[PDB]
Amino acid sequence: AFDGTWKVDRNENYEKFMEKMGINVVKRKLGAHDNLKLTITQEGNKFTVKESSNFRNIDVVFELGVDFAYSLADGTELTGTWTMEGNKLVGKFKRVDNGKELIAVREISGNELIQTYTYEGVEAKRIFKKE
Repeated sequence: AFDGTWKVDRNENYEKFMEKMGINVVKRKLGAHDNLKLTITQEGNKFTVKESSNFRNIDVVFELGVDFAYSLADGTELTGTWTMEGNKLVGKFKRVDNGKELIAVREISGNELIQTYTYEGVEAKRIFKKE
């Protein structure tokens, strides 16, 4: 299901998303090779997602359907929720600075975890492999 440790394997259109977000060229190259690892654990409707990357190591804790504050690695602050829609995790955020929507979807495909973002008409994915 979502339980376990996932390590990023490949990206699709990620540098275009970062560019749209306002991230500079150098930082985009760093971001695309961030060695991101996610450790996901659940306790009821609450999730703990431990993010470990070249940039930071932080624990992200949220209750499904309850709004919370989250910052992207780059420093952009967001607010919104995660909900379970069928078997996918759907995140509906807003940037605190500009009020624009950022949608994140996390869904299992075979044995991979595909995270899809959407922001201002651009879509990017980061696909993880289990273990």
